[PDB]
Amino acid sequence: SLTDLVEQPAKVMRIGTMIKQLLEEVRAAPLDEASRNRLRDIHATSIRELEDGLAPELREELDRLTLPFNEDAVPSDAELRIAQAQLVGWLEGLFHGIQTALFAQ
Amino acid sequence: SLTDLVEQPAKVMRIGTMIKQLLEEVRAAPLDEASRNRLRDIHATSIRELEDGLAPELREELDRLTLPFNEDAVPSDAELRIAQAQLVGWLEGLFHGIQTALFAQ
Amino acid sequence: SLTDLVEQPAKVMRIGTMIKQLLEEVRAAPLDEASRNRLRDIHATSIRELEDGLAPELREELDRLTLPFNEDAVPSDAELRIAQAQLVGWLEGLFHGIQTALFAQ
Amino acid sequence: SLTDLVEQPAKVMRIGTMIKQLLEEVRAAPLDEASRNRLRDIHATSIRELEDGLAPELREELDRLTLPFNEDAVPSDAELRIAQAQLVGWLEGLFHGIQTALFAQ
Amino acid sequence: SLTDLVEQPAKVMRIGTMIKQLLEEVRAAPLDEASRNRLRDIHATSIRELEDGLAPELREELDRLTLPFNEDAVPSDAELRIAQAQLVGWLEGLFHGIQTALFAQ
Amino acid sequence: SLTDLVEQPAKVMRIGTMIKQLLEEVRAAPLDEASRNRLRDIHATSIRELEDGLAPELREELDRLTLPFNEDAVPSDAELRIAQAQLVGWLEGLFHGIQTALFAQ
Amino acid sequence: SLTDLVEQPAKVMRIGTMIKQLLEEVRAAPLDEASRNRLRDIHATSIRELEDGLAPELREELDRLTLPFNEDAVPSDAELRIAQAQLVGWLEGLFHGIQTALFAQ
Amino acid sequence: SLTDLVEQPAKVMRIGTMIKQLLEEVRAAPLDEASRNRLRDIHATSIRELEDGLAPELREELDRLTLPFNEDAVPSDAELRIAQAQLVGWLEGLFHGIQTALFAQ
Amino acid sequence: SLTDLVEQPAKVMRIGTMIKQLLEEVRAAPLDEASRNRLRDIHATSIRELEDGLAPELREELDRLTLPFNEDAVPSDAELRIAQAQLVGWLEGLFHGIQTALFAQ
Amino acid sequence: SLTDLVEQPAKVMRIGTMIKQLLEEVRAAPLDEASRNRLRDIHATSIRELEDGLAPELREELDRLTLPFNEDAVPSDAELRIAQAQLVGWLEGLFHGIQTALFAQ
Amino acid sequence: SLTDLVEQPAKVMRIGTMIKQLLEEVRAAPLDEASRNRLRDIHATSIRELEDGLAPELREELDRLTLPFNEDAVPSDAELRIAQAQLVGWLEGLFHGIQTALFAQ
Amino acid sequence: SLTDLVEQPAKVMRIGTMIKQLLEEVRAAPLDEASRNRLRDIHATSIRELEDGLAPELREELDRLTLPFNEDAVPSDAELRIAQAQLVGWLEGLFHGIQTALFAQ
Repeated sequence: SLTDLVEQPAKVMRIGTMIKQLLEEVRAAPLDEASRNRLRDIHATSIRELEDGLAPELREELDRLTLPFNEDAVPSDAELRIAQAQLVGWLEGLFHGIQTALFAQ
Repeated sequence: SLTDLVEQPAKVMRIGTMIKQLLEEVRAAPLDEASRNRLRDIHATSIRELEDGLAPELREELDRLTLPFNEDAVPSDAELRIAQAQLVGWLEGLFHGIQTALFAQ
Repeated sequence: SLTDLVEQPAKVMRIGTMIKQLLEEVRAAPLDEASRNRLRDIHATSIRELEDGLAPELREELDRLTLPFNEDAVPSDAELRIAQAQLVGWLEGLFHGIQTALFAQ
Repeated sequence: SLTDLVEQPAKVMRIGTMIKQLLEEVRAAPLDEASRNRLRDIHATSIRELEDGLAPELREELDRLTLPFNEDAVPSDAELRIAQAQLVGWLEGLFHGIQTALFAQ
Repeated sequence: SLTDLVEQPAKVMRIGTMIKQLLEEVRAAPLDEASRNRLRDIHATSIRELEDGLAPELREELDRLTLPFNEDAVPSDAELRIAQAQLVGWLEGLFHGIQTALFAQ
Repeated sequence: SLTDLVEQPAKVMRIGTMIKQLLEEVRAAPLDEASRNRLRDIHATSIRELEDGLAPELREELDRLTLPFNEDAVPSDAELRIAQAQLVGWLEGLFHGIQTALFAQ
Repeated sequence: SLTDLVEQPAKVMRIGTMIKQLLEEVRAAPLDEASRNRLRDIHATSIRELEDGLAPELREELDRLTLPFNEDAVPSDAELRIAQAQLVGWLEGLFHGIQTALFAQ
Repeated sequence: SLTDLVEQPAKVMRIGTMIKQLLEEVRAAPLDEASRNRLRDIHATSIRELEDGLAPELREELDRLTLPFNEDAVPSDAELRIAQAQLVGWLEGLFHGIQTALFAQ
Repeated sequence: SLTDLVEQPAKVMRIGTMIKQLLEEVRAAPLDEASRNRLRDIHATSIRELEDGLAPELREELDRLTLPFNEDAVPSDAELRIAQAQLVGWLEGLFHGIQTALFAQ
Repeated sequence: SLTDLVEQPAKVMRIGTMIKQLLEEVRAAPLDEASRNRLRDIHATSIRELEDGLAPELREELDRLTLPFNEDAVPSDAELRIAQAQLVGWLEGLFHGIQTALFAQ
Repeated sequence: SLTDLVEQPAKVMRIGTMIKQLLEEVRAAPLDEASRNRLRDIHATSIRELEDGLAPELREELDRLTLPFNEDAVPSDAELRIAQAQLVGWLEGLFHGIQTALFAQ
Repeated sequence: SLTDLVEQPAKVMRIGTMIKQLLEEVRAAPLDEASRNRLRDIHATSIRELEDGLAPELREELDRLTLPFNEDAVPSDAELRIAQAQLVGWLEGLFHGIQTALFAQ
């Protein structure tokens, strides 16, 4: 069912909270080259961790939605904001959807 | 009936939340070329995912309402805002309408 | 009666929500040529969809009230604001009127 | 009686809401030539629609109060604001008066 | 008595609401020549309509209080504000006085 | 007694409301020559109407307190503000005093 | 006793309210020569009216406290503010004192 | 006792209210020479009136605390503020102290 | 005990209120030479009055804490603020301490 | 289970509070070279302490997510903000996840 | 026990309140040479008074924490702020700690 | 257990309150050389006092976390802010952790 989609919810929740805090921090003040490089590395590793904790259906959905960054160029602040906002929105919708079914029962 | 139109509501809800978060992010600060290119790709893939989760009637309605972006040019920030606002409004109306019938019962 | 005028309320409600969100987006920030062209296309298609969901009496009333845009020129932001405000006001009044009768019963 | 004056209240209410929304939109931001031309056309058609929905007594009262625009010149923003404010005030008073009698019963 | 002074209260109430809305509109933003000419015409016709709905005692009182505008000159914004404020205040006092007696009973 | 001093309270109340609204209007924005001339004429006529509605004791008191304007010169905005403030204060005190006795009973 | 000091309270209350309104008006905006001349005349006449309504003890107290203006010079705004503030404070204290005794009973 | 110290409380209360109102007026806006001269005269007469209404113990205490102004020079605004603040504070403390004993009983 | 330390509380309370009001007045606006001279004289006399109303233990404590001003120089505004703040704080603590014991009983 | 993952919760909670306070301090005002060097040393030692208090599964997860700083260069303020925000978000998610299970029981 | 540490609480409380008021006054506005000299003298005498009212354990603790000022130089405003803040914090913690034990009983 | 870690809680609480007050004071306004030297001395002595009041486990943990300042250079304001923020956060976490266990019982 809908609840069976999320394999382990705690890992997904903590990765989502980490990504949301990073997005808030980036929106707070502008970054520089090294900060954005670290941010891209975090984005890649966090997406991998999130995929490890999801069902294959949602793994494929998230793979279709998200596009990995180009490793040869340093992303700008706006690109990182777009990627993090997309991922935060997707997770916020996922948890809202599963909790809708949970509250329905 | 009205509720039978939405095939799987959870996917639609999470795609809508993702699109709303992206719209808020874009309204927050201006973007650049690569950010808008990523935004156009997200818009196309998200519309496809949304259509995969709707009835053929609503699929055709949304196809009539929404126009795909031109792949040969980078859309400006205003065009992306218009498209995302149109889609967010359409989904907000769709869920309001279906929940009106649900509350009616 | 008054309730029988609205053939299918869900479609009208969601088109109204889409148009209202687009009006808010246009009021938020100024647009450019392509954004206004897309906005005019959305306006035409949305009026057609709204007419498809109304009784012939209200179809004729809305036809008398609304004037289609000139396809040979790009409307300014103010003209689009005027048209969207007129349509949003008309729909807001329509639903208020029908719900007055519904609450009366 | 007072209630028998308003032939069909729903049409009057929705035309009033449309006119009020247009007035708010015009007060929000300044208009240009084409916007004001569209606004004058809306004003004429809306007054005709409103008169079609009123008793002959109120039709004559509204005819005495309102003066049609000159078709040979483009009205300024202030003239349109004055006309719309006058019509909105007249309708607000009309509904307040009829609802006073309704609440009296 | 005091209540018998107001012949038909609904017409007086709606004319008062129209005049109050026009006063608020004029205080909102400055006007130009044509707007003030329309405003003078509205003022004259509205005073006539108000007098048609009052007792001869109040007709004479209002005639003593109010002075018709000069038809040969365009009144300034301040003169129109003074006239509309005087009339709005007089009507606000009239209704307050009659409702004092009504609440007394 | 104190209540018998006010011959007809409704006329006094409505003249007081008119004068208070005019004072608020004058405080809102500055006036010009014609506006102040109209204001002086209103002041004279309003004082006469107020005196017609008061007992001879209060007529003489108000005559001692108030000084008629010079008909040969246009009063400045400050003089009109002073006169209107004096009259508004006197009426506010009069009604407070009579209502004190009324509440005492 | 304390209550027997105030001969007629209504006249004192209304003169106090008039003086307080005049003080508020003067504090609102600066005055000119004629306004201050009218203000001095009002001050003299109002003090005489207030004295006519007080016991001889309080008449003498108020005479000691208040100093009449020089009739040969136009008082400045600050002098009039000082005089009006002194009189308003004295009356505010007088009524507070008498109402203390009234509430004591 | 403590209550027997205040011979007549009403006079002290009204003189204190007058002095407080004058202090607020002086803090509101700056004064000129004649205003400060009037203020010094008020200060002297008010201190005498206050002393006439106090016990000999409090008379001597207030005499020790307060120093009369020099009659040969016009005090500055700051000196008058200091004197009025000192007297207002002393009276505020006096009444607080006596009402402490009154509430104790 | 703690309560027996304060010989007469009313005098201490009113001197404290006077000093607090003077401190607030000095913080409000800057002073000049004569104002500060008067302030120093008030400070000396107020300290003497406060000492006359305290037990010998608290007299010696306050003597150790407070240092009299130099009579040969005019203190600056900051020095007077420091001295008044020290005295206000000491009195605020004294009354808090005694009321702690009073509430304990 | 989920609760058994956190070996000792008190140490993790206090290290998280320390890191959060440091992040708030860094966001408050900009730092200099020595402050950032101290901050990097604190970051390394705090990560080691946090790892000492976590299960091997969470140790490996946090190792994958976090990247140690380069010891040969002084990180900029933005890099330190990014690292601290990532760690604060991860801990906030971890505790939210474990408390979800605790509240579930 | 913890309560036996504070020999006499009233003296400590009033010295703490005096020091807190002085700190607030110093933070309010900048000081000059003589004000800071007086402030240093107050600081020394107040520390001695506080030590006279504490147990030998807390006397030694406070002696270790606080460092007396150099008598040969005038401390700056920042040094005095640091010293007063340290002492206020120490006293605030002391009373919080003792009241924790008191509330525990 | 967790509560047995804190040897004497009152001393730790008061040292923490002192350090927090000093941190707030430093954040309030910038310091100079002597203030920062005094601040470094306070920091060293306060850390020693805190260590004297903790268990050997927490002593070693705090020793690992905190690095003593260099005695040969005057720390900048930012370094002192970082150190004080780290210590305040560590203590806030420590007390939160111990009170979690206390509330658990």
